[PDB]
Amino acid sequence: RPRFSFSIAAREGKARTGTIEMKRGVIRTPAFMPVGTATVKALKPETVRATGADIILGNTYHLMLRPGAERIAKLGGLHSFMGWDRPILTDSGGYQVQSEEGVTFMLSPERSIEIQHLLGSDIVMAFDECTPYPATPSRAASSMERSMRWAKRSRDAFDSRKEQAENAALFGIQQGSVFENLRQQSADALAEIGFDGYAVGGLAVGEGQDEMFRVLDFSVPMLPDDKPHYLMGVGKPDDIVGAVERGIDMFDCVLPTRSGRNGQAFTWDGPINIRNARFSEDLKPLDSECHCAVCQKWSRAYIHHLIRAGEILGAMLMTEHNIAFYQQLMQKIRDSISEGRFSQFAQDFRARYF
Amino acid sequence: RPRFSFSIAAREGKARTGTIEMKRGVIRTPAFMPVGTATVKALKPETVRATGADIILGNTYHLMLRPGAERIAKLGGLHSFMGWDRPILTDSGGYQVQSEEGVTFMLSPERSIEIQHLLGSDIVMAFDECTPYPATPSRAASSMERSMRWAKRSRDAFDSRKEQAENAALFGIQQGSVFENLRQQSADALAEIGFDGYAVGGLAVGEGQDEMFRVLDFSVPMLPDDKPHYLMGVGKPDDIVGAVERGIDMFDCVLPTRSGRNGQAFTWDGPINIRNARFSEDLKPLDSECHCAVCQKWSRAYIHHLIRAGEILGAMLMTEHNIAFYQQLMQKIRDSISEGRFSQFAQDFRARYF
Ligand SMILES: O=c1[nH]cnc2c(CCNCC3CCCCC3)c3[nH]c(NCc4cccs4)nc3cc12
Ligand SMILES: O=c1[nH]cnc2c(CCNCC3CCCCC3)c3[nH]c(NCc4cccs4)nc3cc12
Ligand SMILES: [Zn+2]
Ligand SMILES: [Zn+2]
Repeated sequence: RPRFSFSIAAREGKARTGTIEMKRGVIRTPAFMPVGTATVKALKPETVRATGADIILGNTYHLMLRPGAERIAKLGGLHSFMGWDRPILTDSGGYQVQSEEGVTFMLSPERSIEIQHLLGSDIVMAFDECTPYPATPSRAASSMERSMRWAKRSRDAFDSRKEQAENAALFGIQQGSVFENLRQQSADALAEIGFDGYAVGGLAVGEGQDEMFRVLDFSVPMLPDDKPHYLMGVGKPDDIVGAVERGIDMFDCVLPTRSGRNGQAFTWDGPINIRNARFSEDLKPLDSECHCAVCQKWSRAYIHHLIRAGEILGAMLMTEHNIAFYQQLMQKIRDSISEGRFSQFAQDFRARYF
Repeated sequence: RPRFSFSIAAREGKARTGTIEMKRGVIRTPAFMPVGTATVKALKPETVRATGADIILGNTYHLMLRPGAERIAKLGGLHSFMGWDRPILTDSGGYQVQSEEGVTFMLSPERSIEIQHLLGSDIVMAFDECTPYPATPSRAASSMERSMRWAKRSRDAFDSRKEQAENAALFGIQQGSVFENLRQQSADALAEIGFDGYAVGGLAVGEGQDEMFRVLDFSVPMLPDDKPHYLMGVGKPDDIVGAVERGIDMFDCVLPTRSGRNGQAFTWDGPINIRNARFSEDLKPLDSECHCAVCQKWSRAYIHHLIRAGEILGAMLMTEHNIAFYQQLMQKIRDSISEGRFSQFAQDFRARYF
């Protein structure tokens, strides 16, 4: 397999479906990347794979604090440490964490790229600043411009490390808040540097779905068509569907994991909160169509009891179902685009989910 | 399969190995019964089975509080609820929880037997009082005598319920603290009532291993030889080995589960506390010989990090290993008795473990 190859197999409107080939595996797009600490909280890596995940997001910020990037490198890298042998996309650390050098809390672009190398990342994110929302045109500009300088520094750091350059991929991140002109400048700067993939940053930060979609409408076409498009931090099932309708290929969110241990279960009829008394004697599975192991074997009533009781097994089961649900959503999206019926799928999905 | 059949296949001294056949499965003896809430905290039932468990102990006291025995019955019984289709031994509720009728906190022998029926227990424990330690001869006597009256009430309650009598088994529990004469009176009273199996109660309550063993030395021979002998609440690996040397066939303890999530891992070289700094870069498995999935796939260093970080996956992995370790200990015990080399196994085990 190559270091990195993105191929688009089918299209519908702005939506695309295809594959990213990398040395550690193939990634089906549009892709949902479960987020970890633990490939995913409360799941073994084999269970994460069983749900259909092709790639996971590695939480750099946590790992760089403990056990430490250098320690993980000494122990053989994050894949070996965790027991996940497929691709890992690492975050830069820069959302969870100010000067032109970087952020003191020193995390600079060079140190971020180095930490991602030490973990053994397959897809490395450039170090940026997620501009707060709302932002004035001035602040958004200043922020975006710094991020583009940091993007160039990221590129050079990555390229100056042979083993990283030969075996990993590097994504750049577009900024510019909600302003079309800044989004364009950013896209232009990133394409001049050149990356393997392009993220849309600076969204899912308080603006709401209507505004997020409006910005996606003009921002995604600015990115190179022939490279994957990653929407950072998104999101709820309806947000994913709409983003795919606007040309996004990749997603990450802590929602399924977070919400799960919370008691929220995703279903094709919308989310349910399994702690509700209404479920205490409900023998149906979390969702009537879901193919996951949890829906094959346990009832709402059981999981209701476990979550109310604060049982670890409740978190395990809720998380496995919710990650499986997201994977099934991505599979339905891929299949519908492949078959030229994604517009209809989006309409049917929303009709029932809401 | 029969309702209940205990067969002894081999002996060595007072140690025995054999099988209990029941409608839901076969139980290899000497047996370790993992304890639940969740067949075992942090494990799916398939994982519990994978470790080698033939039977689990169902925590009646917790379940009778929530979700409630009647609710579990309405939902199809504990096996269906939990997803464990093999035998379950239910506790009476009476240790975790005073008049001749029962205990108010009303839990009486009749209500205990009824709750165990409602859960769908395979092996039902008579309702007793675990006499506190130390106890004066008077108090121990009075306590034991009440327990024997409660044993008779338990027997009658069980027998008056056709479906329970035909499909489950009933164990009586010997009391009498550390006094040989009271232990004998108790054994005599239980054998007159007649049970399918006999537990040694009133130990592992502060007396220490030397005294526990001294009491076992005279108490177990008082019980019918042809029925299984259950030592309640025991225990640490060395306690299990010594108890088997004294004729015990069955054990339960929360130690492997409890200790595990605590950071204590059992090994053939003794227990280790995986949170110790000494393990932070140790790439060996928890134990060098253990056949469990955890020791096949993850390092000490990884599990060290997970437990220090408070990760659920740390509890999952520690628990699976520790329950597997106990099952491997019971298998080694069974095999060594079957081969007439259990005395040597006990000596070799202790030499290395200590
Ligand atoms: O411009 C951005 N640059 C870089 N990272 C961003 C992130 C982090 C994405 N996942 C982080 C994971 C790394 C591993 C640990 C867990 C997070 C974002 N997350 C969101 N929305 C999240 C939210 C959605 C709804 C409320 S907040 N917008 C984001 C924008 C950016
Ligand atoms: O005479 C007894 N009658 C009935 N139950 C007893 C129990 C409970 C055994 N497992 C309970 C499980 C039921 C499901 C929930 C979890 C417990 C005992 N546990 C101990 N030692 C425990 C201890 C060992 C070391 C310190 S305390 N001695 C016991 C003596 C008796
Ligand atoms: Zn499911
Ligand atoms: Zn092990």
